[PDB]
Amino acid sequence: VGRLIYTAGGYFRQSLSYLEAYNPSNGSWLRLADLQVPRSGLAGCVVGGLLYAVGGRNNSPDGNTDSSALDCYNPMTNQWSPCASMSVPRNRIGVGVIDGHIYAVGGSHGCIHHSSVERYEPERDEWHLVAPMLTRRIGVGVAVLNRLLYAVGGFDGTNRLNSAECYYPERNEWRMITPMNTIRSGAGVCVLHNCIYAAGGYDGQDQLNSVERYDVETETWTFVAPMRHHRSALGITVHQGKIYVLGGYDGHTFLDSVECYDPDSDTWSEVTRMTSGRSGVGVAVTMEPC
Ligand SMILES: O=C(O)/C=C/c1ccc(O)c(O)c1
Ligand SMILES: [Ca+2]
Repeated sequence: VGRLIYTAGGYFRQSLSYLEAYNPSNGSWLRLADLQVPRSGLAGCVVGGLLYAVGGRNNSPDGNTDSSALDCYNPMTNQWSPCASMSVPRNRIGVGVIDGHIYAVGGSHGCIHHSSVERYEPERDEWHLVAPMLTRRIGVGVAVLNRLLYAVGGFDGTNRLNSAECYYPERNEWRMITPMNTIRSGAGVCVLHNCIYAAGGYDGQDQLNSVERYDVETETWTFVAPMRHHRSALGITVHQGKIYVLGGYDGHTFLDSVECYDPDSDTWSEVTRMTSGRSGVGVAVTMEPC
């Protein structure tokens, strides 16, 4: 569905269990049922009115467990319940939905930077591996447009990436696309109109406020207006033809700042701030609870 912006887990001193929902209609937040396990560098998505939290890591004071977890949140009940886990733990995961099916992309397992990719069947509650990406990517940005899944940037273990690639499901194939103008890991990646947006991230030197978009038709990346705050490991989603960026690290602060991009006016504005500063959250949109 679509009515609230849910932000699940994230990081500040350690991984966090928070689920809170923003209402752009009235500027209001709700605190909702905590994740059963705290998680940073996870991804959110939504299928048939249920919110999913996928992978990440528990950076606790008593150890650092990378997650293979798929946890399901029903806003009708305000409860989390476990779903089938993935083949492997994926911290700094990218996630995308094609026709009711969830794709989990790359991310890290301790030292290991994954190229692997796997697909969840909600009704059957089963995961199956698909074709690996051409490139190992963690902190990868992942978005779906026209039933094609795009994997943008991240970190291959040695180099941060400007590269990007496209999964064609009918062929179970990955092809390279035009690289970005800017090297980005931990970028906020989403879809709006006929473009894949890569917002912020890290180029190896500094946190970025630049936003560029890929036209799937023309195959070019153009910069748009930048965000006010430089950010990496930011949350990103789309509601009512607008990009929302939540949180991130600017090099000095875990930002509580929420920016909104208007593609009509090519401008960003501050629309609220989160109850607390935090990085590496999952974000997605569904019906309001209860
Ligand atoms: O207007 C903005 O928001 C973007 C521009 C910008 C902001 C900060 C910098 O350090 C910089 O080189 C460029
Ligand atoms: Ca490796």
